[PDB]
Amino acid sequence: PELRSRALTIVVLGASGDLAKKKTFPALFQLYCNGMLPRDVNILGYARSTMEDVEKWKKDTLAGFFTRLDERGCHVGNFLRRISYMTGSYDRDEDFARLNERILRMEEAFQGPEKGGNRLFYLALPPSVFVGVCRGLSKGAMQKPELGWVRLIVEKPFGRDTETSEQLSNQLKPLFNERQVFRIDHYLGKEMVQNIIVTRFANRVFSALWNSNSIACVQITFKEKIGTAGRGGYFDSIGIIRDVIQNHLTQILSLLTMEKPRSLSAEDIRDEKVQVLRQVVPANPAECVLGQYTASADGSTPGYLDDPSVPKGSHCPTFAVLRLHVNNDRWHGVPFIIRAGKALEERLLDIRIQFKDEIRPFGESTQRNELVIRAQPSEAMYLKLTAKTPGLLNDTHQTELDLTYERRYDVTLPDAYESLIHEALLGNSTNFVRVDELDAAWRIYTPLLHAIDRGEVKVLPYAAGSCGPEEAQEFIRISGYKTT
Amino acid sequence: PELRSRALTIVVLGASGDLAKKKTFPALFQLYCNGMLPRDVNILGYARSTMEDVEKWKKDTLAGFFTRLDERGCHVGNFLRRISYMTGSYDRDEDFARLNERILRMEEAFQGPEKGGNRLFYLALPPSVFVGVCRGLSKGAMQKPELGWVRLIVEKPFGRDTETSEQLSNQLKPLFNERQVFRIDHYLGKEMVQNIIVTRFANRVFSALWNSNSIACVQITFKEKIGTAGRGGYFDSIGIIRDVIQNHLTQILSLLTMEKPRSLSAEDIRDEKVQVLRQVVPANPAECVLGQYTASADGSTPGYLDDPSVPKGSHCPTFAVLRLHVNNDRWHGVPFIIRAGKALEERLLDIRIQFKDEIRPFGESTQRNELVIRAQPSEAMYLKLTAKTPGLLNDTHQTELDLTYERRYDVTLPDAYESLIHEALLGNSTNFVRVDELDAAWRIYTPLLHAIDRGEVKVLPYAAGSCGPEEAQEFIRISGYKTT
Amino acid sequence: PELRSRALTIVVLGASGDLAKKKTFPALFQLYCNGMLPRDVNILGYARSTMEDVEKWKKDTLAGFFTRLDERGCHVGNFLRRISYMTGSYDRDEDFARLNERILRMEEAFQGPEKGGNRLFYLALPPSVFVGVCRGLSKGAMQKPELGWVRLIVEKPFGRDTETSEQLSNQLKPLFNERQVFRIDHYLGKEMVQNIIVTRFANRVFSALWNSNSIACVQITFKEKIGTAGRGGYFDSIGIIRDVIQNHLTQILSLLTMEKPRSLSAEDIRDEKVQVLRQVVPANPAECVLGQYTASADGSTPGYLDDPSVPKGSHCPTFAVLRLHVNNDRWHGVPFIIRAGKALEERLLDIRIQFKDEIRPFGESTQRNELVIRAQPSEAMYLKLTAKTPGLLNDTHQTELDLTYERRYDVTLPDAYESLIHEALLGNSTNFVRVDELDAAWRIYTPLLHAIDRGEVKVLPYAAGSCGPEEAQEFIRISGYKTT
Amino acid sequence: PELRSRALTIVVLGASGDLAKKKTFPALFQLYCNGMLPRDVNILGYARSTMEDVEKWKKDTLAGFFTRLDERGCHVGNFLRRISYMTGSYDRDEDFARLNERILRMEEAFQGPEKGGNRLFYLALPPSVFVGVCRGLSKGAMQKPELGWVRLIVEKPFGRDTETSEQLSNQLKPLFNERQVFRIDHYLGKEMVQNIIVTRFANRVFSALWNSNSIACVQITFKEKIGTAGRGGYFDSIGIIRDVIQNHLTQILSLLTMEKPRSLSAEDIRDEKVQVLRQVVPANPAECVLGQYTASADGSTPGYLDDPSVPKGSHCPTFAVLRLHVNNDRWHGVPFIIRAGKALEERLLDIRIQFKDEIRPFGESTQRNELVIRAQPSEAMYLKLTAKTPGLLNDTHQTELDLTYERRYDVTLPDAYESLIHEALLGNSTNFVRVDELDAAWRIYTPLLHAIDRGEVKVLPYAAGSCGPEEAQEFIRISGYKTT
Ligand SMILES: NC(=O)C1=CN([C@@H]2O[C@H](COP(=O)(O)OP(=O)(O)OC[C@H]3O[C@@H](n4cnc5c(N)ncnc54)[C@H](OP(=O)(O)O)[C@@H]3O)[C@@H](O)[C@H]2O)C=CC1
Ligand SMILES: NC(=O)C1=CN([C@@H]2O[C@H](COP(=O)(O)OP(=O)(O)OC[C@H]3O[C@@H](n4cnc5c(N)ncnc54)[C@H](OP(=O)(O)O)[C@@H]3O)[C@@H](O)[C@H]2O)C=CC1
Ligand SMILES: O=P(O)(O)OC[C@H]1O[C@@H](O)[C@H](O)[C@@H](O)[C@@H]1O
Repeated sequence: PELRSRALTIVVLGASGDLAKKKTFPALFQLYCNGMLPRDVNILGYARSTMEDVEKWKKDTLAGFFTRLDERGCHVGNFLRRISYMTGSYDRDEDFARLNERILRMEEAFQGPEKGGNRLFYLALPPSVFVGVCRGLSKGAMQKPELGWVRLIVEKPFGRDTETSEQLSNQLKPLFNERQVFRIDHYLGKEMVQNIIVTRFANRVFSALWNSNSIACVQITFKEKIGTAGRGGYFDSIGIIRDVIQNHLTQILSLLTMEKPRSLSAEDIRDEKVQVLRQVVPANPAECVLGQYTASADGSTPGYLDDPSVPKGSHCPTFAVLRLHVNNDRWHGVPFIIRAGKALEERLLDIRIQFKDEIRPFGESTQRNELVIRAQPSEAMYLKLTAKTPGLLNDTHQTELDLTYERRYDVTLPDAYESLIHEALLGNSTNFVRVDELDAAWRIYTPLLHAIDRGEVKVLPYAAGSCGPEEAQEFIRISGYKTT
Repeated sequence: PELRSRALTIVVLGASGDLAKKKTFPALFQLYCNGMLPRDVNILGYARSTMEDVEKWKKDTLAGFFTRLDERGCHVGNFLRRISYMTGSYDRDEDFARLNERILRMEEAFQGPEKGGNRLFYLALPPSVFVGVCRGLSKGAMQKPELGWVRLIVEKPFGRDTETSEQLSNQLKPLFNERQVFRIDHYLGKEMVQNIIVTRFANRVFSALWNSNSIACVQITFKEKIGTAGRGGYFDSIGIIRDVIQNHLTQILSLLTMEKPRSLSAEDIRDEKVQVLRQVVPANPAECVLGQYTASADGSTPGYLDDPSVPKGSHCPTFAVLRLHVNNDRWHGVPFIIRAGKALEERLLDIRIQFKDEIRPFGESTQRNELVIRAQPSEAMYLKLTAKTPGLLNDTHQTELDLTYERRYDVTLPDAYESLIHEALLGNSTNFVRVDELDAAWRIYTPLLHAIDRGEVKVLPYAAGSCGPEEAQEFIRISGYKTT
Repeated sequence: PELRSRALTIVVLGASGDLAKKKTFPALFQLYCNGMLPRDVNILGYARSTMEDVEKWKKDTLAGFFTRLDERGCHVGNFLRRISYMTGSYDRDEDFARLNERILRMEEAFQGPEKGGNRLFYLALPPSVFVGVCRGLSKGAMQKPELGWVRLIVEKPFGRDTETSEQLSNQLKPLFNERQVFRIDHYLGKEMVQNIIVTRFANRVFSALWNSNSIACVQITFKEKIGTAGRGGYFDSIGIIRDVIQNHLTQILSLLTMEKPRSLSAEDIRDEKVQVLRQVVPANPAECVLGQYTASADGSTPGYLDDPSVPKGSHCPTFAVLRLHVNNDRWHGVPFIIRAGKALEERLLDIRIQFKDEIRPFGESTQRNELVIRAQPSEAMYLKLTAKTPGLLNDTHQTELDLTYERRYDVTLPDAYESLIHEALLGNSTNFVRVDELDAAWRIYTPLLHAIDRGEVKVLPYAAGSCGPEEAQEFIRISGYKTT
Repeated sequence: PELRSRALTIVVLGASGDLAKKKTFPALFQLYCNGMLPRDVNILGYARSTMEDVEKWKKDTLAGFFTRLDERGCHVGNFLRRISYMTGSYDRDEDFARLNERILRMEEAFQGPEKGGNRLFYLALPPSVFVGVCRGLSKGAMQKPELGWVRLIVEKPFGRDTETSEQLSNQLKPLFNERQVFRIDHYLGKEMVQNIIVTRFANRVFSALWNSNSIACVQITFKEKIGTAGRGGYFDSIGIIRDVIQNHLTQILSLLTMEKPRSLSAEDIRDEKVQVLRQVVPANPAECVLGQYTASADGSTPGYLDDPSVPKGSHCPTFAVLRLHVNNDRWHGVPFIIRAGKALEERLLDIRIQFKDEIRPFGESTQRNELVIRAQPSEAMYLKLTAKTPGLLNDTHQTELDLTYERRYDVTLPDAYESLIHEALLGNSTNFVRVDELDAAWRIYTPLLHAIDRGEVKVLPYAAGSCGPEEAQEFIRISGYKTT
């Protein structure tokens, strides 16, 4: 587009970090290979670490995390030629002046028709340095609006409750416009999450069914086999609710429950997401079951409390089932089950829309229909229903109408961060967390979170690799999800 | 269960015929192999032809049409041991007395506890001899009710209009109870047709959608590659409407449109089928397109009028598209497109429930959802809907949630006549055409049929192997089915 | 019609009784005056009492209960000329032979073209003599079918539970066809009860709303100021459930809950009433509140237990609130509140269809819509809804769209028995309790009734003239009816 | 509440005019009497006319148009004491400086706690002087924001098509904020129009019915007995579409069709009105019938073309029926009939929501339900439905559930301008035409209007006092409104 006619500089701050090498640079590599970045793009790493050999770091460390190298015919050296590194602090104005000048040098070397350059700052940094970096960038590394735009990609956590998150947003207010800020929730870059809006509002079949008349229960599920060992106890102060429920699953919740937007423009969609989240009744201790994993039966995985970085009397939940209510006319009386756990029997992210029983004329010879959207693994959408048992026997059984992407489509689906970085470069804010959207999410869970920190909510043990605490399943059953 | 405790005699009248060897005996073979008939069942062929060698006829002719011989270790000789043949006329009382005595011999040889025997008479005969055979059987070959039941399986045609069919039913009235008569419409034995009732009324998902609020158009389609050559001009006096639309597709129509029945008992289901058929507005010349096939482009297939058994100025349609209206609150304003043709590009039987457009917010970037039930070939049910194009491109495309039986299920689906004969033996009348059900069907088409015979409806040519006359597609389009 | 061309004899058995003079003869008088009976009709009273002066009894006693004498110009003497009286027993065949002969004499005196005569037997008798009278009539007072019809009007009670009622029906089976029996439930002759079917199924507005998607709760209410004093303790063995709930309010229940009938013919309507009643979950002790009235506060009305004809430890309920569930897809989750009491603050029969809350955007500034059908007093139908407060204040209030019959229509509505007798003469069984309809009703309440007789259900006191026991209101509230 | 704590000055520009004396001052009088204005309010008339005696003008002319004088004991002299008059031009800055100073004098004389004063400018002036007056006020008669607000009440016409109206809005843009501008459409002050939003969204009964599943046709009707004589030909350049359809009836249209708003705040409501108007398909010549009134049959009223101020070959329509389509999922396929005419048989403003037929089981013995909202005369809301004919006859008839305000409520409903002026003083913009709302309305009708001016749409004659041209009724019938 017009992205090609003007210089483009992508600055990865914290380029020496975990996210940078595992997600950011690999996503940028894929975007380069698909012709989604300009050939003459400049990617500038920025961090406090001194690089003795930049070429070696790029070839050995960075390139080690690139995927799909062999299948498609894209040269790695050409992409690495676009990457520079630079050393500097995250607080001193002298270093942000140096950063600006390095960008200027790259912008002047741009050979295209138009002058100046567009600047994308990716903040792959810890929350402790966030505000200082935003102040330095705002003060001394902004392009003037006439010569190009500035966009900020920022990562979670965004505070740890309503109050802390609001303070953080207020510090950003005078530094950047909300247009310029792109808050990542990387689940919004996943294929099947991106398809929710199309599934709901492009299809009469689902439009007509998507309310309390037909829907009995909605379940949103997150499972991982991995534990929280080797983090350095970073998880202990966060917990499973702050880590995935407050952001990833609430984002999914909002997409599943919002009204039809006025258009497909970014703000019309985000307006509806905020609108519905403000109608969610805040979670409370009585309508949740918490869990903290213990050592596995086979002995391989040690317990949460055996991690040397966690205090011995920690309430930190690694597992949680919540029952939420959305108080409006579309959703009244429909229980929303949100569950998320680490150290479980499988890796899973799925959405289950369980419809009401058709009581007659089949009674107990049928069961509830269910729309299942599985985002990972093996992404698929399928509709569970009752049919006649094939053949001469005249009986019933449950079956599916299936769409499994790896069988139907001959394409490799990109990592979430490829979609999102691309959309940030296009200037589309649809799949990024707006300031008021973030506030609405924290208000749902903050009362519960504060209760948990005071030690008022019981946390149940479960062996790593198990399905979680037994009373989680009983809680789900009485909540209205008929498991079958 | 009680079928085993009393003798069972299945008499195939017209056993020397086309239907007998191709459908009847092969179906009985499959039922024997699946343990669905008693091991000591007696199958008695009856016709005017003299059999010089019964064993050879059975081994060479009959066994030639048996399928799945290698798949199971079911012995063919054991089944053929149960078959006898007998010569006799279709009108003389002396021969029906002989038939009775032959049955009596078989019944006496039954070794089980109870006395007498149940008798199933399969009338695989032309319509010319039908009433005479019914009179002979009624008069001189009935079991007394105390010693067993008598059931009559009878084949179409059942008259050629409302009047002729009513006369025929009135002749049967004093001979047999309606409970004893099992009128075949063999499409009701096909897997996907049997599944219609379960699909509609066991599933909230389809229950909620099954009315004029969500449905824009319903299309029922019958196609065959075969022509009507070599029949001896039997088709000329019948036509495509009488041959498949009045029976097969109207049966499907009734299942797709009926209200939810009071229970799953046979008469509760048949009541609903009759109820809805009486609400169908009779077809008329203005809302139909007729066709008669001509010679194929490649030259292999000759035209309908080249068959030496058809008169030269025949109006007989080999192709027809009808638009019907069902006048009730569920279906008001929903056009029903019934189409059926021979000498077309493919063999097909499918049902398409085309839903309304979701107008916003996708507009022309989505299209109508469609539930497709394909009964043959390669039986399947799938739901066409719009989804995001997989990958980085953020676009839409039409896809499916699919259930293809040959991929999902590892079972060979039976021929229609296996299911039906089995259900006749069980005494379940659900999938058999009731006397009033038949009358309701004739009333829909009779006014049109009489108009066609008077030469008042234009019949358009189309080359064999083509898709039919061009104005059939235009008629379908303006009728409200959006083809895409 | 053809009612005029053949003799008509209406025999009122138990003509000396309470029902006869208060309801039967007065209804017949009104029918005569409106030209609904033939001028030459014969009305024959039959009972054991000897009449010293028949003319005086007619002029003084019977005519005393006739209404609307002055407003319309109908002569009383002309009607009384059509009435005869006759003495006889209810068991002796000699007396039913005499009855037959008296009818024959009246039939021969008919001067019209056709011979014979139609006979309507009204059994205004106690249950103790019922079967004996039916046997005598069947044996010795039937018209032959060729010379006219015979119809039996019979009154409740029809047994006192499922078993007793079934025995009674089995005794009637060989005596009369179900076509000939017309079981009275006189609430089906009331204007607003007759209008239920039209209200529901002639109007799209109510058709679309009449299910669990829009309806939150349905309440059916019966109140009387009168007590049960002076009955001679007849009520004590019956109770409020048997007296009005099992029949009157269950009839109303069936009309409010049935599916749309296949046509407006009598059996199509009655089929639907039976169908839905068989889907009602039987009442149980936990979901009811019983009451028995005590002396009024002002002292005028004595308590139920002060009636000298009731035993001192009677459990007999004069008040009852029931919560019923109809288990089907139209009604799942919708509580049905049936309440009925004597010795209450007012006389009332009304039906309240309370719809769900529209939650947004008015919240607590609106309240549940409610359709109210009031059958008595001052029969009316009105729809309670929220509107803007009239004038400059921009607020909300609850108001009504009203149809009060005495204001809108300038007509006097007939007593229930005028409609019903007229419909019995026309041969329309729509508003008469069918044998299977009756059985379905008893099955709903019998388990509860037997529990009450064993003394297992608590009966609460309430002062006559009060609104009933306090915990009845609390039971109603938690059941889901929001009173406002 | 805070309106009392600061000075209030209401300036009526064009106070010598028709609107001022007939609507503006009388409305202000009513607001004074109901305690809705502060007792120490200042009302300042402003116009070019010189007033020889201000007290006489107030007492004789102005007070002549006040109503409800006797009904309350509200003193007229007290209100007139609050009115001043002042002479000045509409273009000279010297006069707007004088105006400012006169306001300042009144503000200083305010005795309450706070300083400054709020200023409401009512522009009761012709469109020719509009922009000049807005410029003068903006330049030299604004209160500074710290000392009070400024609000502008402005009257139609707002241009004569999309282009002219857009230019006008662009001239206002730099002079006033959209928050300060209150564009009058006085139909939004009428009781029954104000109640539309409450009727639709506070009631489950109407919420559930308000879409194409239940609604067959919506008709909005405007009729007047008065003609356009004596106006000086002012109407000729405007026509009925610009005069009432583009504004009054389109406002009603938007309220009847909008989605449920996110809240009851002004901008949430106005957003929905704009949203739906942008989905209305523009009117076109084929889907309209135009009329121009001729002399009445009785001779009293002369024709439109006999008015000496109209050119002889005028196409100006005094009557118009339009069929509009709203292209979204709520309204697809539902025809909207807008009709408006002068010189007709009656004065009427009503809204008719005609529902679909309930086809079974009553067929032609029922008819379409209809919700009727009548704003004038004799304001009422009623629901037309089918019921059993009262009494012994068992037939059907159409009746109503009625709410007639003059019978139900003992209150005199205010003129439209009382509500609106009051809401402007409160700062509630809900019932005022927003800039984008206005643009959306012009886009609906502009293509049609330009066609009419070019002389491409036929204009039919009709006698004054008649019901309009005959082919208007035929157009309505084929459009889908069943008149009965
Ligand atoms: N073939 C098929 O797949 C279908 C068949 N049907 C129906 O099933 C029935 C049987 O069909 P099909 O088997 O094709 O019929 P056929 O023409 O093969 O006749 C069946 C048998 O009946 C006897 N028969 C034939 N013509 C006469 C006659 N004029 N008078 C007396 N007997 C005669 C013959 O036996 P014999 O001379 O030895 O007595 C013959 O073997 C028919 O009613 C047909 O309409 C319906 C749909 C499809
Ligand atoms: N009358 C009604 O009910 C309705 C009115 N309206 C709108 O309200 C506004 C006022 O209407 P209305 O009161 O009938 O208007 P008028 O024609 O009565 O004019 C209003 C006042 O403005 C001044 N004026 C009139 N003509 C001119 C001119 N050519 N140049 C400068 N000043 C002039 C006069 O005062 P002076 O000469 O003393 O300065 C006059 O008293 C208009 O915009 C109209 O479209 C809309 C719908 C209905
Ligand atoms: O679709 P199927 O089961 O092969 O049956 C098709 C045949 O069905 C028969 O009933 C018709 O008479 C034939 O004309 C038709 O070809």
